[PDB]
Amino acid sequence: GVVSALSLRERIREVGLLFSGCTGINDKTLGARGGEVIMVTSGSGMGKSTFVRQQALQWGTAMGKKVGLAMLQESVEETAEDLIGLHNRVRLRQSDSLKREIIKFDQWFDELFGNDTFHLYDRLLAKLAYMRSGLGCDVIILDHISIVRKMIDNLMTKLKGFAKSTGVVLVVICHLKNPDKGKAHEEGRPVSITDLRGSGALRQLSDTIIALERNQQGDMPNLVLVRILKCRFTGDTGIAGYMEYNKETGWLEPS
Amino acid sequence: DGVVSALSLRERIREHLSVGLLFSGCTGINDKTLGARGGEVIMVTSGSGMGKSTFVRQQALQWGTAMGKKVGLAMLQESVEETAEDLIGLHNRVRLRQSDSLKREIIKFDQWFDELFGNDTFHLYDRLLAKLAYMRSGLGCDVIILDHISIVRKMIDNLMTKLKGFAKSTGVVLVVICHLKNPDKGKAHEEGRPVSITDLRGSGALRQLSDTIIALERNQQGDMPNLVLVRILKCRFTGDTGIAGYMEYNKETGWLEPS
Amino acid sequence: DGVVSALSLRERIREHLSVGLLFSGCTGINDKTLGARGGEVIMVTSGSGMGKSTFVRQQALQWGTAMGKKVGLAMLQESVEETAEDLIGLHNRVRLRQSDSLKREIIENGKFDQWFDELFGNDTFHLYDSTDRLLAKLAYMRSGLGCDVIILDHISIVVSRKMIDNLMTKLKGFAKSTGVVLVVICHLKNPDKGKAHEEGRPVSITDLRGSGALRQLSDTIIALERNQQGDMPNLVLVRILKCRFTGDTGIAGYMEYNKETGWLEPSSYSG
Amino acid sequence: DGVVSALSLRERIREHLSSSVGLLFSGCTGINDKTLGARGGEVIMVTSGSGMGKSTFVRQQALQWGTAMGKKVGLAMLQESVEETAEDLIGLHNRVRLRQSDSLKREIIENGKFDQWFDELFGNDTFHLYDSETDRLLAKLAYMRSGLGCDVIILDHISIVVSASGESDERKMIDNLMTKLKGFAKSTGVVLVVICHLKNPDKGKAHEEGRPVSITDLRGSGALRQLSDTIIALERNQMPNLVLVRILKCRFTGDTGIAGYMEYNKETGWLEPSSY
Amino acid sequence: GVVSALSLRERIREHLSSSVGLLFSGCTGINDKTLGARGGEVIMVTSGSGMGKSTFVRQQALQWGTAMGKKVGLAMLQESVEETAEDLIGLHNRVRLRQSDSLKREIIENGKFDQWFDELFGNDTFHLYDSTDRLLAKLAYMRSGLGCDVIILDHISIVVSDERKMIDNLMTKLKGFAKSTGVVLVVICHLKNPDKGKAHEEGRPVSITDLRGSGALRQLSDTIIALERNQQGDMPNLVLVRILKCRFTGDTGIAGYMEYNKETGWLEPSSYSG
Amino acid sequence: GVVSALSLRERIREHLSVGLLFSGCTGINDKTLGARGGEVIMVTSGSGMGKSTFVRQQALQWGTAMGKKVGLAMLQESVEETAEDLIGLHNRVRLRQSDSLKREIIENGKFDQWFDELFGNDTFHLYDSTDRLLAKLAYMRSGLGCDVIILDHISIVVDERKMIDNLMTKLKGFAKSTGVVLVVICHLKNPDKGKAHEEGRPVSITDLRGSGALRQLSDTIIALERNQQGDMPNLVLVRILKCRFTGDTGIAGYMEYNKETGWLEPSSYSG
DNA sequence: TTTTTTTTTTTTTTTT
Ligand SMILES: Cc1cn([C@H]2C[C@H](O)[C@@H](COP(=O)(O)OP(=O)(O)OP(=O)(O)O)O2)c(=O)[nH]c1=O
Ligand SMILES: Cc1cn([C@H]2C[C@H](O)[C@@H](COP(=O)(O)OP(=O)(O)OP(=O)(O)O)O2)c(=O)[nH]c1=O
Ligand SMILES: Cc1cn([C@H]2C[C@H](O)[C@@H](COP(=O)(O)OP(=O)(O)OP(=O)(O)O)O2)c(=O)[nH]c1=O
Ligand SMILES: Cc1cn([C@H]2C[C@H](O)[C@@H](COP(=O)(O)OP(=O)(O)OP(=O)(O)O)O2)c(=O)[nH]c1=O
Ligand SMILES: Cc1cn([C@H]2C[C@H](O)[C@@H](COP(=O)(O)OP(=O)(O)OP(=O)(O)O)O2)c(=O)[nH]c1=O
Ligand SMILES: [Mg+2]
Ligand SMILES: [Mg+2]
Ligand SMILES: [Mg+2]
Ligand SMILES: [Mg+2]
Ligand SMILES: [Mg+2]
Repeated sequence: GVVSALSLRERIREVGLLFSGCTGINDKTLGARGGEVIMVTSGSGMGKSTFVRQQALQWGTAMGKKVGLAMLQESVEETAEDLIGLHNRVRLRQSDSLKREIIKFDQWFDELFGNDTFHLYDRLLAKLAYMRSGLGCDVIILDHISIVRKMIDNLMTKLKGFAKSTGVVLVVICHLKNPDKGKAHEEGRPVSITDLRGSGALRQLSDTIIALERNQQGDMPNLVLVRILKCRFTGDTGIAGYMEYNKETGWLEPS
Repeated sequence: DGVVSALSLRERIREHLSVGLLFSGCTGINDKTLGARGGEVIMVTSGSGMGKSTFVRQQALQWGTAMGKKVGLAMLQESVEETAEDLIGLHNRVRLRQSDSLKREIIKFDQWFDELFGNDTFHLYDRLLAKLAYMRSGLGCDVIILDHISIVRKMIDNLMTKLKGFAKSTGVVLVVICHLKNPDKGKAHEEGRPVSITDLRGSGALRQLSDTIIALERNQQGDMPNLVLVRILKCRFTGDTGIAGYMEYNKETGWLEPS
Repeated sequence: DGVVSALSLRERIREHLSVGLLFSGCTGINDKTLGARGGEVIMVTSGSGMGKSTFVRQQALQWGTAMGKKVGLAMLQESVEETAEDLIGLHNRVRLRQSDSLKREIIENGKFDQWFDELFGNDTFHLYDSTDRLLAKLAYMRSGLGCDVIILDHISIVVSRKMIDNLMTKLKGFAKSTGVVLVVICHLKNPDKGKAHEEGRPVSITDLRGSGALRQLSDTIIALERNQQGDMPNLVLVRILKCRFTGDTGIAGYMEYNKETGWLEPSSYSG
Repeated sequence: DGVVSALSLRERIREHLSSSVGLLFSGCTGINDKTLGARGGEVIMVTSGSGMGKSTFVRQQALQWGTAMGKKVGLAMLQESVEETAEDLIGLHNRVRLRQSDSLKREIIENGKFDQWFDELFGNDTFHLYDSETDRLLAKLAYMRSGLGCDVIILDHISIVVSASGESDERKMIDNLMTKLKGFAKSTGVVLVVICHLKNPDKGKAHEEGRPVSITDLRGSGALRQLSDTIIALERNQMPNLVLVRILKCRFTGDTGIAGYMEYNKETGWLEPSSY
Repeated sequence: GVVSALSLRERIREHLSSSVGLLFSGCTGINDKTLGARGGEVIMVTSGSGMGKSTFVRQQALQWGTAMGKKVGLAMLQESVEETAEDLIGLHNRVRLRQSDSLKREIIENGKFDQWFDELFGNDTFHLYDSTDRLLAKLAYMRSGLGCDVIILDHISIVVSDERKMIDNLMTKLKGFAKSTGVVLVVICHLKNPDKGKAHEEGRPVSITDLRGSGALRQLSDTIIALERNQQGDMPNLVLVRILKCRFTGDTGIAGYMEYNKETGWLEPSSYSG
Repeated sequence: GVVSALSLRERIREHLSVGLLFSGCTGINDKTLGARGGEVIMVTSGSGMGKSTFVRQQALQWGTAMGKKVGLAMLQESVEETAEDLIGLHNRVRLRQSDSLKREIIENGKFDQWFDELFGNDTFHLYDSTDRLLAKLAYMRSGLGCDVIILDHISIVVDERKMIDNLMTKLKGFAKSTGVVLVVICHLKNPDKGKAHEEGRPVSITDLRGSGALRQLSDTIIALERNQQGDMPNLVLVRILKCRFTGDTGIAGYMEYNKETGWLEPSSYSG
């Protein structure tokens, strides 16, 4: 609250898992920590699932920790083909000839799935508790929560109690609310902390909020800005940096 | 359990990867979004009179003659006979439902009828989820068109979640048409205003539980209102969005041709 | 089941295809939109006091004498006696209600009953003396009288957003199930910047009160404009805003009022 | 049912066009040449700026319609109480300004001329006043039309009945009040004058400094110009008394525009016709 | 309910012999075309931000309280109670009290503080208010229970803190409080920003449509008085008074000129000729 | 809640038994008479013309030289940055502009001699970066017992009219009946035509951007002008725009800016 | 005992 001037005697004289791409994130929020609930809030088609899938790939090969996915947005094979194409630096699911040309398919399969690292998913709290106890998962990702006031808040309190009981890194993605006046978030508007559907617990029981903004109907729709909106451990919020998508490969890279 | 490890999944991916349907007119659509694919939900949104039903009816003609795929219509906006007379006139290069003399001059009616309806391609429609499940199971329909959803907040959201679950369970191409919202300040969409993704009635889940959004713009009270512009707003597969191309209507014939 | 195969539809199309009602005055209308057709919903718009009821009254007059079709008026805005007197004055070429030296002159000459059965001698016109009750009354007009044209004077006083949406869907379902020609008249909304509509401002398709459902479930929209406090408030403009069946829109023509008589007649005006 | 056929409506029309009609205005000639008076079952609305004479002209009209024409006039004035709007009519009848002079008030207290001026004006039951929820107001107006049998009813300052009522959205309340009031006026067939205000202009001159007022300047909603039969606006510039009349919408006739010029007399309070 | 106009003979006479205009001070030009203030009379007083609203209002409250016997109730919300009380005492003693620490230190020692206090507050003609629905209730308790004649409010924008509906409901409640009670009600409001031109604080003549908050404020007010002064010009203490609206008399325009005295705080009637 | 004039016999006598002087220039105190309990002071200039430097200098003068508890709420930067700014301003150096100067003071042990001379007397308090701010300022006023509270860069806290009007109303209600001097730093609106604020435009009172309620609840308004592009970039001008207490507006004096210690001195420039 | 869309009307400000 109120900080006295006597507690600045030495401070004037004055981590966890790291994020891949846009290096002003782990410079700013000091990476992810155990027991946290990270929210990734952006508009439609802004690259939420792509960013969290890149994070999941960089936390399953360079980190080696057991990663449990909850992709209720698409099937379990397409999200694996996206991982294989991302890892192999080549846009896989959107090129027609290469998908039958490479079938060395076992060579590209086993190089990234030789371990028992990744655990995909086709009640949900019991499934995540099983993924946490019987499998040793350290990163749990949930992509779509809007299908899973009072029932939203009870679900969020139950997820927060599960996270406090376990100590697992948890990344949950939800959507934005429809702007009522002016332009939209998809065309150059910064995301506020108010812009959240469902209820108001998304900015209360979470620990950090990451937003991505790009002008989709513009001259360069592949040049995002990343914004931190909340961070209980640091307080450093605002602009992180800029990334490009690199449409040949699909890796989000800062520049 | 419902857990699936990444190790025991080499078969299910191999049988999965072992473009899809194309769009006719303004060929910078399948140059941009690479045409339609399976299991999708496609939204076609424009203003009143902009040419939504004309575009989807031309697409339904072009997917039932050269493709031969089973097409299931749901034209809740109009009757079941006018939507067939428009297909007959469009296939026969003649503005049929507007010329009174030719409608009685041709009656060669069966000659124009059998050439396009000799197959079991098209299945029309005069609870709705059970009807669409029947049209998908007992008929083999690969394309399902729904002309109007606003006559069918939570009542739209639960309906869209159930439609997306049905599309996920079946793997059917599904096109759904809804309208634009009311603009508050400035010009209207009917006089040359570009469309943002905000312009959707009902709620905001329409842009979140879909896969692509296609919009048309034409200056109706202008000098040449027969020159549409097509805009792609969203594409989860590619990301390529923006102005695709132009189509002229060719008022004598009725075919949208790219020029 | 409600599925229909396209193969088993050869006969129902043949009995279906086996122009419609023309419009009177400003002959660029029926050249452009080709008149009304059975099973439509028509919108007529203008500013306040610009003559929407005046324009639809001439059409109800010309559709009852030259056509012979059953016409059902729904004058929610006024009484039945006043619109009956205005129809009599509009047919007999004489401004009736707006002249008191003649309203007592024709009742003593005995030719009032001559002018009465000259236009009301048939069973053409059916007036309405004022939601679900209105729908039941229009259904009884359609079934129990065989009406071809049903005119609704004013829709804004029916609502005493979702209640406008449900009403418009129900009216479209009624007019499609019975196939009756249905005309609906509404007003415009207050513009925020610039001039008002009454001094010659052209009307866009946004300017519709209540909600935006008035243009998404209607087949054609006709707007009429006239510079009221101008050089002359007689030369009116007619604009087609939307048409599903024909498509061609824009300015149709130019009419004058003929203040001595009151007939909207087309006149020569290029620009 | 209500499906009245056009054939079985003969004698009704014979008893409609034979009878009412008329009830001319005062102060100007061009007003009656365009609007052709006030008729039973209509709505005539008069607007001005702030403090421009939308009450003086109407009380001057209510003096003429209650004395020289015998019609029972009911004044629902809500700006002032019944003690002042009945006192100003006496002075306007006697061609003076009674409230604006403390000499003549004490003089008519002394000599007894107040009783002569009271019983000369109110010798016949022609003026019915009302003192100040929207429910009981229409009930008292229905009591004026049914029990008292009023022929002219003047409702002044409709802005006070939309602002003293607790409503979230004001536009629907104005619309519902206007359609219920027009339903009352059409069912009863009584002449009903309703007085409302104007709103703030966006830029340019102000309405109290000579701005030519248009029809879209009505304050509160757009239901005020859609359900009225006649709209008359008054415009002057503070020649601080030269007031002109503008017909904005005539539904009966078609002649609208500049009707004429009036001059307000600072001594008597009458709206005399001008020459210009 | 409704009444007939022939049962009013016993009250129209009773209103005819009751109502008396309370004369303004500082300028005779205001009282020439307004004839004062009566029972049931809402007077709006406005000028630019810092041009002398509360000073002229405080002078009017001082002259109607200690010289005319009217019981005056103030509801000053800009300042505290002791600050406006000290300013009333210093204004009545023709000095500038709170702007001088030496005089405030001097008058507490020689015992003339009570000499200045009891000469004003001995008759008990003034009442003060110490800081939406409870405010009108306390004003009703001030009117009925205490028996005050002229109620003065200051800085209406606190009570409204959508603003247009709130200020319209508030103006309707204050008009209903003023009418059918017989109480003078003085209301102070501010001015919105001019779009183009110069500022009101630099000498622009103020029009009628500068009253911020709604358009309903000048519709339910009976008499509107505006002040102006050019503090950046050659003569920064020569104010002008403009009567914008007068429902009773109908004469609007320039009233006169007043000169403000920097040493006594009494703005007096000047003799400037435009 | 209503108190009559008879109960104020000893309260007014309690009120008679002091303005905190403005340092840096004596031309301000000639026409402002300091600042009392409940004296809202608005301080503004152009974009980067030294609002934070002048207000931090006045807080440094009021804190360690006059014995007043000073509470800052700098939202432009965090706690340690403005702490380094206070220490480097008191010790007459330019601390955050040379890395050797930050390194020299810690290698010789004189860094602890600068903390204890400033923050050892408990006369300073800082705040770490909308209704949650007022509840903490209330605990700073009541619990800690401070006298001069400063808030900077109001655009962080704040349709940008209703929010700033409610904020200014709540701050005025907090500063009234408390006995606290609350200084608020704001900005100016952008110039549309003419010269800019970085060139020496003569400022008016209606330049407070966001609303018009910032000059209606402020008690003393001070504006600074610095011509960084002209001949003298180190000369500032102080203009009083509004004084409720006295009423004297215009140029107060002249001060010269320094690029050696960070301070700015009282000058005697001639116009 | 709570979050999101649609819509007509009155005011106070905002940019490149
Ligand atoms: C972020 C981004 C995506 N794209 C393209 C490629 C992506 O596969 C496609 C969409 O990105 P996705 O990350 O797949 O979007 P999403 O699944 O998170 O959306 P939602 O959950 O709201 O339905 O758009 C770009 O072209 N440039 C970009 O910067
Ligand atoms: C698309 C288009 C239509 N038209 C004409 C001919 C069409 O039959 C008519 C309307 O076309 P429709 O395709 O029927 O219009 P719509 O379905 O989008 O509108 P709604 O459902 O809201 O009523 O307009 C053109 O002239 N040029 C064009 O580009
Ligand atoms: C169309 C037209 C009408 N008029 C005048 C003469 C008629 O007596 C008068 C009647 O018009 P109305 O038909 O009553 O106008 P309206 O119904 O559109 O307006 P409202 O919303 O108030 O119902 O219009 C002209 O003068 N010139 C014209 O061209
Ligand atoms: C018309 C007119 C009136 N007057 C005087 C006569 C009256 O005393 C006063 C008009 O009083 P009102 O007519 O009662 O005021 P108003 O109705 O115009 O406005 P509102 O009720 O909304 O406040 O002005 C003139 O001096 N010159 C004029 O030209
Ligand atoms: C009347 C007058 C006062 N003054 C001085 C003494 C006044 O107390 C002071 C103006 O303050 P106020 O008299 O209080 O004026 P105000 O009500 O318009 O301001 P606010 O809303 O902010 O409270 O300035 C002048 O300089 N010139 C003048 O003409
Ligand atoms: Mg996604
Ligand atoms: Mg359609
Ligand atoms: Mg009409
Ligand atoms: Mg009046
Ligand atoms: Mg003041």
